[PDB]
Amino acid sequence: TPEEQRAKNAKTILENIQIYERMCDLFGVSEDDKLIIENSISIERMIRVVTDKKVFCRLVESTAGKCSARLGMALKPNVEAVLTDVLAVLGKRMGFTAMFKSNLEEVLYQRKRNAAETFTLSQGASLEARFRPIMEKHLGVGTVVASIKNILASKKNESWSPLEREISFLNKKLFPGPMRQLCKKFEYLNDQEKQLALNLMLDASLILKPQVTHKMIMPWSMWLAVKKYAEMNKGSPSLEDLAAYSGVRAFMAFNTACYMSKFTIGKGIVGDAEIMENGNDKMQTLAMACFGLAYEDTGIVAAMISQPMKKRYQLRVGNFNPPEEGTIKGTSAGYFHKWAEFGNRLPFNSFGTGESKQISNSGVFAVQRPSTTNIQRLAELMARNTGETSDNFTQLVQKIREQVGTFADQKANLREFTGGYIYDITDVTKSNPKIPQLGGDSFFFEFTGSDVPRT
Amino acid sequence: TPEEQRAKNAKTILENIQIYERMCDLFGVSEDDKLIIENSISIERMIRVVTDKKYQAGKVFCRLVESTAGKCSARLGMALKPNVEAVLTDVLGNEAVLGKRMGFTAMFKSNLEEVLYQKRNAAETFTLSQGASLEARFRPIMEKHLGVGTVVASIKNILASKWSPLEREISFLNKKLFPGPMRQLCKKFEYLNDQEKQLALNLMLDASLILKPQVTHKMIMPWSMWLAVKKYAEMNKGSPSLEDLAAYSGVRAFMAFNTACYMSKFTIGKGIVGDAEIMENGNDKMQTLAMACFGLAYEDTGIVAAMISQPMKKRYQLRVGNFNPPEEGTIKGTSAGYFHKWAEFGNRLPFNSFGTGESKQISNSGVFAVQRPSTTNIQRLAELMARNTGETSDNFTQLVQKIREQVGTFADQKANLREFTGGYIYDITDVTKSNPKIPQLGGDSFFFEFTGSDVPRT
Amino acid sequence: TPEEQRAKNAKTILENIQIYERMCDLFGVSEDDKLIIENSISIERMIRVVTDKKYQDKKLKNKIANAGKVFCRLVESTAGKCSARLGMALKPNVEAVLTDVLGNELAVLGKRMGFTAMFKSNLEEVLYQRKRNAAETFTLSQGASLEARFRPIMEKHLGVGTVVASIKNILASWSPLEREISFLNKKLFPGPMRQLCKKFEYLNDQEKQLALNLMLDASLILKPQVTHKMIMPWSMWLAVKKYAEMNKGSPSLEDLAAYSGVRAFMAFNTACYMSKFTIGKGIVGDAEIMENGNDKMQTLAMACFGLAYEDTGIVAAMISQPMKKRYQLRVGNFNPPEEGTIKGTSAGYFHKWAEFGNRLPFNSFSKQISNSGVFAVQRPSTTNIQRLAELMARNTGETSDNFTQLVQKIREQVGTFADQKANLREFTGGYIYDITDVTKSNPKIPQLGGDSFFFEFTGSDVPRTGAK
Amino acid sequence: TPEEQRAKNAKTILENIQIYERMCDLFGVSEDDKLIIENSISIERMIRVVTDKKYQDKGKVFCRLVESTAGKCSARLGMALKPNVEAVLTDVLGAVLGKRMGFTAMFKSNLEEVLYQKRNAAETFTLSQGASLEARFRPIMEKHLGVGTVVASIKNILASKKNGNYWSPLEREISFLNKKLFPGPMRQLCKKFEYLNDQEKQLALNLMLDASLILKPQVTHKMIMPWSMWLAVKKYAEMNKGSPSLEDLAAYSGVRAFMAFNTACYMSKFTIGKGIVGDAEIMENGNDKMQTLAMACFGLAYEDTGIVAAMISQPMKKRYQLRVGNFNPPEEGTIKGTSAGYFHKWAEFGNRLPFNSESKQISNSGVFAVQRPSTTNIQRLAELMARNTGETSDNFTQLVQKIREQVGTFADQKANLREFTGGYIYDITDVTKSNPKIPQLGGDSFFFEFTGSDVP
Ligand SMILES: [Cl-]
Repeated sequence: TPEEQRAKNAKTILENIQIYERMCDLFGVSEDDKLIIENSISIERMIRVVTDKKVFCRLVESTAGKCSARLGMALKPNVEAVLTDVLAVLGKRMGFTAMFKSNLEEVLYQRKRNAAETFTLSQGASLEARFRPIMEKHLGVGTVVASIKNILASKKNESWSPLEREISFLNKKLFPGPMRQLCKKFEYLNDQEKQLALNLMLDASLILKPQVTHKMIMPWSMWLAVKKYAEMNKGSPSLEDLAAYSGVRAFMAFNTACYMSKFTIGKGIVGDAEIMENGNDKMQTLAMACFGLAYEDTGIVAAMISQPMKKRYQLRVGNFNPPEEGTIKGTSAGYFHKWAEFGNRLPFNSFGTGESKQISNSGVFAVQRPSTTNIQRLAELMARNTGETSDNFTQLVQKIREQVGTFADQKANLREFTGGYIYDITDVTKSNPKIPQLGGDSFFFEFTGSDVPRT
Repeated sequence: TPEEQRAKNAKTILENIQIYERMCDLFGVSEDDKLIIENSISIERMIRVVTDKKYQAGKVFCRLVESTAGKCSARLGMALKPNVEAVLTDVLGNEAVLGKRMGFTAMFKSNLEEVLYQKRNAAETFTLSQGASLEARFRPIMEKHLGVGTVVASIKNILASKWSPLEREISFLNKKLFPGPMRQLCKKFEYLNDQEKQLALNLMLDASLILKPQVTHKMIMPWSMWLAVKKYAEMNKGSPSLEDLAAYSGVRAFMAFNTACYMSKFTIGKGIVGDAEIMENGNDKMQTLAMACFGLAYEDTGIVAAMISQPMKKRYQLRVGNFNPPEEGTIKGTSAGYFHKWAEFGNRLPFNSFGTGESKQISNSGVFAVQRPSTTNIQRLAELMARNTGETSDNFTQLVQKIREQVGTFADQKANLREFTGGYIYDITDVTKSNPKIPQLGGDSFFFEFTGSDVPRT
Repeated sequence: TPEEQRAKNAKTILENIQIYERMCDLFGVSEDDKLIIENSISIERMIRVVTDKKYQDKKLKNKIANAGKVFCRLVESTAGKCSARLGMALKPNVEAVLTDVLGNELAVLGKRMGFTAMFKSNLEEVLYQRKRNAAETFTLSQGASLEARFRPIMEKHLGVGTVVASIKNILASWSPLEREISFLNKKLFPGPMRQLCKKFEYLNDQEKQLALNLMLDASLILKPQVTHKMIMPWSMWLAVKKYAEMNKGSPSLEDLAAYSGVRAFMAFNTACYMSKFTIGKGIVGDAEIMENGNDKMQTLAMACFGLAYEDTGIVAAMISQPMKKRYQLRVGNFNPPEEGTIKGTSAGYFHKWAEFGNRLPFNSFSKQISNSGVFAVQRPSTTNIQRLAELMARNTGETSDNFTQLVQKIREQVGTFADQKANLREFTGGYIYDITDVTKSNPKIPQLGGDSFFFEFTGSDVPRTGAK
Repeated sequence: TPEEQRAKNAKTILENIQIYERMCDLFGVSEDDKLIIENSISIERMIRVVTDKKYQDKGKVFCRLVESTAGKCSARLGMALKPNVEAVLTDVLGAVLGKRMGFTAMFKSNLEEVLYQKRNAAETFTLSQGASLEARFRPIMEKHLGVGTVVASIKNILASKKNGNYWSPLEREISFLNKKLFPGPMRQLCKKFEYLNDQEKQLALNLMLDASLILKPQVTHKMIMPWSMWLAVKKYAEMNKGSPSLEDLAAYSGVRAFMAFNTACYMSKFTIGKGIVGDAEIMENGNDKMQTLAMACFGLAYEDTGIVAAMISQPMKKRYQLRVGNFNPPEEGTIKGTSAGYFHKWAEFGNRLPFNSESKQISNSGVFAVQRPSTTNIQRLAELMARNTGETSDNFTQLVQKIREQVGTFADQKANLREFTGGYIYDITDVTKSNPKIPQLGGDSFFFEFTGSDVP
């Protein structure tokens, strides 16, 4: 039952709000300043540092109508004591905080062992090693490949080894076909053959899209803002009503959090330390971080938000650390006027209504007609159905190139997430599907003439 | 001679009408209720069950529709097994002939089941599974009507279960498949190992979804509808005779179907396939009937839409039941004149040209040094090279690759690929084919697409 | 020198006119009936039969006087009507006429009879589509009707299919095979097909058959180079001579003594002032339908220029009558009818002309195909993909490639040009010109489009043809 | 440091001007006539001939020069004894000489490329930058050489081994070719060149040469002018001191090079005579010769003509519409001044791989289940896989096949192919590059196209 899962989420969310508020108290954050997102980022960072098997924390304080950085200090036992009073499961909840931090850094910075152009496949790249197994489904192909490369580099200087676990993770994500067969021989390949297999599977995934799990992960501060709004506005949805990490209720949760949430505007953006931050640009950065939208088609995002969509280097945004001096600004409520489901399966597969199994016609009448076969679906079928087992490493490499080629040759007609639509935020029943008008540059990290000087 | 073949057909049709009427009497069906299609479906099935060696307690039971007024109800008819067999002997005599006539009833039933419902083949190959419902005993007789997926399923069953059955099915598959390495692989199929065999079948099956095979199509309607054709011809002097309409192809078949619908009947009840609480719609059942008789489930919906007298609906927009006798319902007449346009059957390779208006010229040889685009027909050239450049020293791995490349070559031309070039639709009154027409195609052509206008819980 | 070459052509044409007129006299053809094209076809055919010593030696072996009797079916005109007659002459008399005009040597006769055979082959191509080769390769069978003795002499005029057929006959039945392979190699589009020709003798019979059919199929897009000339019946050249003599103001015979270029079109138009053909009952296909003069005129025009396999849009833009597809034409076999009417040819049939494309069509009719960037300025790629592919066809051959590898590379070459089909252009730089524009000052491009196949079945076809 | 490097360039330019003026004096060229470009071409040629040890080892130096008598001009033979010329250069100069003469040879090669279009196929000639250079100058000017030129050098070496007529030279040339070629299997094939057999070597060279016509190689470009034009820069700068200095304009690339060319054109001179390459009876045109001069100094023969036309102040003409001679001193003719301000727009040189740049994002990773077309950039994906997915176990046949497919992939995408992404032309005053402009392209971009407006 959906309500069963929301009740479970509300329990976890209420625990996180309790931890956040009590930790803020322990570090001397006023009740009003608990709603500043910078403080949530810093508090969550401190918990992750302390709980990794006498504590200072950089924080924002509101003063004289402005904001200023202060260094909060607590006894390490008191931090642990607050956690004990409220509370594997801790790993998951902190795994999520790390994932939001990774998704924020993906928007802010493009950032080793993988080619620069594969960076849009590096979801979860900021996660520390301890959180990677827990958040495995959220990690991109590039992130797992980098971990595999790290293991291999560590070797050159148990029934389930870390490398074997990582390979199993990659196999599940990869587009079906010869890439999955190549994973099965990874242990039998030499070091150079391993490097080639990894870079080939990574390059091919830039068109043969992998399956990656997406959730709406926002800072604890914003969940606190949902709770306070729910208590203050009686006709409003409850926290359990909004205790969803996907679907329309997640968008309602984010928009509701934006009524009371706060962030800081200061001197210094990423790139130039002398340029002033802009409120709307920081709002867009916050929205993109909470939904992991850095690598998403900007046209899709632009069709759903209440402000003009901007490319990365047109945004005057800082690092979300507490500024030494600045102004506090409220988040914008109603930022998302349209919503959509997450695509957590292979993008070339169907999602929703457009999921019939008919991909061809068999003619009956001798009537001239065009061929109607869905070439994309046929190519996917043959990837799953016509695999040769006697293929060696060289042969698998070749069919991976050929698999990339057949979809590249079809690029103009390739469709991802067929049957998926955007819906108005009021349209919770999904009764009126809409299709965004896409076109033009869809890359968030494109350089433009409207970019910020020095950035 | 065309008339000789209609005369041959009329004799067979009249024998089937006799069998049907005598079986109905033996099972207590009123004369009016003989024209209910559900009763034809159930009687024909019972004949197949009785002649099936495994199951058909000395009495034979058959569920049937009975009309009380403009109302209908299901009843269980009963006859003795020897009496049912005696009727067949009386009409046909016993010494073959029965197999083919039951094969055709089985083919209609399969085509109806294909419309209503979409083991070893991948789900996406289901549009190549014409005749999939046929019991094993009827497949060799109806071989040309079977799709590539159905033959492959038979081959897979043979291989897993145990002038030869395998050679028969392989020979059948070779005739149907698009020319080229797939036929070469069929010829070497016996020399492959089990793993190679399974890959070859699935590869040839996937490729046929674009490299269309050749399948024979006929207009196969229930005996009751043929009875309706006879009754209308007898009742109306201006109507064509049964022998005039005794055709399974061509315009006369469409006229036979349209004429049968003057007097044929079906039932409207509560409960459709998918939702047991929704009421059936008469027009939706009519479309289902029309599609079943012509085997149109897997056909381009745009083609079908241009020939029928009602707006074309996708599968799950249809409020249609299983065509079994409902416990309670109303009787509805079939719609006469349902096909306002007709076409010939495409029983040959779709990528080949069809009928009048084709030719063997596929290129120009330039004479004058005048700038011109290339005019070569790439589709026809690819098919020519498929038939002309076959290598016998190619092993399994080489043939598999050439199959992928052949799929790739046609996938590259999709935008320019045409099937049944030179084939047109004609008005039902244009029996001479004097006014060829091209249907207005566009949009999704898949009968089984899910839509937003679908029936709740469907 | 153009004038020098026209002088040589005039001498040869005048020799052919003498032979024709003397054979006509020897076979009792009236002066008016010498201008009937049917009589020219039959007389030239009779010379080819008389000059075939294998066939004549066969008759000699298999009495002698009958072998010495030569019969020729001919047209006789009385007023405006015509009838068939059988002319007879003794073989020594026929040979003596050839010896008197052409001398004792009689390689001299081979080329001239090769050309007459080529016109006849080109007429049969228009009338009939054609089975050693697949039916769809018939548009590559230029010169298919030529007897074996004429094929080496007319080699450059032969299509890839015709040479392939000759090779297939040899296999089923310097060196004859090596000569034919060398002919094919020169005609074929450059690349792996030419490499395969060089290995043909080391292939077995099964590989030989596959290679031939593969090279033949690929040529339907990888167009071979074939030599084209304007070849007319001797009677039509006679008509040029008589018109030139009667009308001094008109261009001279040497002025019109060209087998290509605008002067060839002028020669054809000049021949049409006085040339004649027959209209009778019976067309190819139906023996009860009457021939139509305009349809037969189109057939004659197509035969003289070998246009059966040409893009009909090109041809339609150059002729003075609506262009008709094959099976819309009411035309007979050009043999003498038992009864019929005499019809004049139509003057001015060609109002536009063009040069012959005798080289690889994918070549142009400059050598820069790419740019090397100097300034860091955003630009589209400007490389000519068609010319690039052709260059790689000529330059990137692997020698050690075996039969199987070459077969694959031929398929890939077909595929590569098939992928470019929308942008492929043949005879780039070639244009049509008005018959008066002899300087080529006003180039024009035909508005092409629609079906370009002369042998298309249409709904407007003649009963029992395309509607059969 | 940019300004440090500009001062060093001024030192090199000033040394070259000295040599030119001293040789001019020794050969009797008047100061007015020192600015005639034909005299600079001839003096530089004579220096290369004098210093070439390969000719010497196999005693009077004669030089054909232009002499002006007011507006009119005439050819004259300057005369010096070889020891006299040899002594002057040793006195003037006292390794460095080779590079300066390599640059003079490069200008002459780029002039001949414009004027005139045997081991490489004719259609590969647009890959033959630096083809005229003598063997001694090719290693020094390696970065300036085209793929066809290096391949031709390799073919010559191989042919001398086969005939038996004669870092090894071949290894050096292969290393040169490797740095220029488009990344991927072509570079892999270069590294195995010594391990290929003779037939494979020939196939590899022609394949890499043909493929480079679409997979463009990397070639270094600099603005190389005759010494006379640098002398004209010095004279104008000193006489009009309010104008930029020589050291300010001592640049071989960037906007300063274009200004140096424009500044040199105030006082530079060339000859107009009767007789062009082609027909000896047709008169030379100043603007046609001016275009040839501009193209030579920037090596633009093989450049997109639309690109060039958008930057110059005169209508762009194709090669065979130009009435231009061989730039040797004519027997009789007229003197014409060069046109100042010929380039009203400028651009940076593309000395890197043209298909390289632009951000590094070439794909999207979907988040929302929303129907969308694939957005992946096929061109850049292919470039990435060329650089990332290289197999060392690939044999010759496999590398050849991947080269054909690499050519095929870019051919299939030609309509979307972009070269020099991010490069724009700028106004001659826009030294800040503040206002980018895009050339209005379309139509034939080939300088050597045959046209109906061509010269008999
Ligand atoms: Cl001429």
